Amino acid sequence: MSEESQAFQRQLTALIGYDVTDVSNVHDDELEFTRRGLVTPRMAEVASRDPKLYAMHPWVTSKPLPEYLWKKIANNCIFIVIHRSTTSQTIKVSPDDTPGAILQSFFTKMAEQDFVLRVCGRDEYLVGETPIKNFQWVRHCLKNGEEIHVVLDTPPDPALDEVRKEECDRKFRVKIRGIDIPVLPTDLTVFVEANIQHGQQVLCQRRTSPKPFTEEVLWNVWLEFSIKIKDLPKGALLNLQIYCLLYYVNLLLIDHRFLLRRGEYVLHMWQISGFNADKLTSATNPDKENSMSISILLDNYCHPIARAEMPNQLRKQLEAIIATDPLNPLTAEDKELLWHFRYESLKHPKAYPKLFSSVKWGQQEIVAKTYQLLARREVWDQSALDVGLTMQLLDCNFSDENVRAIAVQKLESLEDDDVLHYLLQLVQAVKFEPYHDSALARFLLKRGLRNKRIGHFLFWFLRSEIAQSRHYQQRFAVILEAYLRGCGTAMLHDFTQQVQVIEMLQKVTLDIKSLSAEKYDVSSQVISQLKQKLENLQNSQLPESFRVPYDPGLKAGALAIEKCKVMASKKKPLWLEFKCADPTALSNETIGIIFKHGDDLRQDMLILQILRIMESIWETESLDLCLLPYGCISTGDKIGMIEIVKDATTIAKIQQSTGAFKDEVLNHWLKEKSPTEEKFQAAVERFVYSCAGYCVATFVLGIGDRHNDNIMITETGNLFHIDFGHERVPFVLTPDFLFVMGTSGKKTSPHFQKFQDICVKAYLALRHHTNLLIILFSMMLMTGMPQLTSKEDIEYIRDALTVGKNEEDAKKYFLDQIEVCRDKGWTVQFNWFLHLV
Ligand SMILES: CN(C(=O)c1cc2c(s1)-c1ccccc1OC2)c1ccccc1Cl
Repeated sequence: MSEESQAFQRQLTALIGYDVTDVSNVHDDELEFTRRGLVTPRMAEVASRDPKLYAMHPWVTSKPLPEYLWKKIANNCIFIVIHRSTTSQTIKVSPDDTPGAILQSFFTKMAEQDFVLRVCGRDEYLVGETPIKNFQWVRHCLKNGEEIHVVLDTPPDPALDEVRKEECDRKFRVKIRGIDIPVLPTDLTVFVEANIQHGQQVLCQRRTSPKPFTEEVLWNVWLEFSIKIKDLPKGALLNLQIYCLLYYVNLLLIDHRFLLRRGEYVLHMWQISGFNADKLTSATNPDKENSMSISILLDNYCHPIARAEMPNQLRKQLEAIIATDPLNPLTAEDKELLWHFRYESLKHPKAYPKLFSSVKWGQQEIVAKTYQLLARREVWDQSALDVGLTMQLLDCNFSDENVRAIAVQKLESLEDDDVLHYLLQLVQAVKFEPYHDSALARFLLKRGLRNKRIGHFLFWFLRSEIAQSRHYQQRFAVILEAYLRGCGTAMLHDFTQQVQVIEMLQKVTLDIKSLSAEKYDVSSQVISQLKQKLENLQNSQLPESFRVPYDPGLKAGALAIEKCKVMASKKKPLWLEFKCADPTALSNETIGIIFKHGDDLRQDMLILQILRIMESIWETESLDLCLLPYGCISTGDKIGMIEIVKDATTIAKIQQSTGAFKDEVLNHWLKEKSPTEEKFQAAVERFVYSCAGYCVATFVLGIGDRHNDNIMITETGNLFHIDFGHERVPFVLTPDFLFVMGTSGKKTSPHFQKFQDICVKAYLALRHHTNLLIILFSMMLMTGMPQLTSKEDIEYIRDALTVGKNEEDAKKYFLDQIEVCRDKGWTVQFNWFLHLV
């Protein structure tokens, strides 16, 4: 291995945030096996991709243009302004015209074809055989009444993407020798609980006798289970837990080579913090100095893995079972029906999760029958892709490789635009995989390597978890390395630049962070001190430019140091502004970015992403709620970036121009921020729509009860919530908001009626996607929050979506929710100030 390759691994290590060649916290080679296993998948995808399309990464969709967007196009013509260079002309185009076609109706229309259209000031390209109405940037401009400005330039050199060349029928038993902890900080008793699990299902449980809890407790006792070795399903975990529940650790009973685990193990455990994905991890606690450890012995030898049509009425019970929601509990009777009528079940794709949860994973013969069932998968293969259904099969309830692989099989047909909508959830679902190398992990690798925008985001989503998840950083580091090794030198160089910038901002944040206090900073001393620290960086080691992490198409240049500062909040985040490093930009507007240290931004990324998914759902129903999910990216441990939405203030700040509350303050602000009455009327309309979206969206997620200071509005009428990092009211619809809609005091009016109608329409559009939302919500709680109870926490969403009711009871239910808010007025808002004292 050339000394060159070592310098390179060192580079990857710094991009990753973890050293994948570190073998301090392993007890086998699953991780190395996986690094070698992912070489093939990576190389195959690198060799399959088109160098040109990969270089320009056009962002496209197959979805039809929504009704509400055709409205802005009734002349069947679209005007593209080509600016190359210092000259320019506006060209009318047809929604079906291809970029190369409008280049034909150009070149000849004026009068060398080695050119391409690029969005001004962005690294965004309009290329490939696709109708222009099918480009996201084109739709983004229409939704915002913006003009489409493009520049004619030379295609990027694919050379810049060069990839560096690479080079027994016995019963199961386990002996628990003992446990050891360095320091015990009332003497309690302690015992060990051993479980055999599969898909969060205890097939067998054994306990040791209780013993005095001392720094070292020994048993030397065999725990014999009823399950036979031959019966162990692949992917089963031996879950070991210490009760006084204090600590846990897991060990895959069958390894990545299909071999039964054997030998001595000394496992360092995870301590419970006073149900979640972290509990299923096969990784051990990296902290060997201060953790509990448990020693065991496994002696097990083997090398395993070597015309009844339904009566009319049972069929009704079956269909009833199938229609229930993902959270409905399956009775023993239900499972027996699903299983007995296996072949009937296999004809309803929606039954797949319920049915596979009816399998006795602890019986070799049954698992075998299950694979037989899966063999004739015709119905499933021809079913229309149902994301909600595919995801149910990737959660904690399914440990079977084959069952999860057919889920992944359906994802294979998603277009890039959809992978982007679900990427973050798919990356989180890698946590439910029992092995490091898996079909889902390979799918993320492959889609990332096929596309620059997916790879860019895939990078940050993996780095965010690697930096702050001890339970999964090892598996995610291997996935990230595999991707880094095939994205190409150009991307590699881009990531390096982003990492240096954020690494420098930590240092600045941290040095600044020492001079400070809680609730009020001031310190004209520290701000003068900030500008100096930035000035020092500005010359270098801070790169000329870098891609904005949450808006990769944007290149930030030099800092506009005079506009930078430290924000006045509990945490002392930086408010940075940069010049755009693209001269072709269509403006002089700086790029604002809030960089913050001290908080885990992953809950906010997660929330924002679900908001983006709710928007896409509404799009499929021809609705636009005008939500505003601003960029947010967790970039490292307790640190990350946030987009500064331009021309925006806090709804509280507006009121503060304390504690009393006036209804017209908001309308006055908006009327005053409007250049014309026309713009003011548009702002009023836009507020109504955005207000409705946040009311529906926020209620469903059960994050509707917010303080005025966590809600903002743009001068253009766009309302939007912020800071999602973790009497009552379902959501916020205060008197001032009502006033803008022309109502007050249990009144009504055309905009207000328009509000209720949109809300209702928005609400029921989400109910047609009830299962998708439920599975995203529960996956979110398991993989993003603390130890959340499945039974009660996850059930909230079921009640909110009012599962079990028809449309009429639904409309009524939401309308009442709007009424509760009305009755409450300013009550709730006003009450928070006192909680502080
Ligand atoms: C958590 N947190 C946020 O989530 C923000 C989200 C946005 C912010 S702060 C913001 C501020 C000013 C102008 C535009 C903005 O866009 C959206 C936050 C709150 C207060 C101070 C700093 C931050 Cl990063």
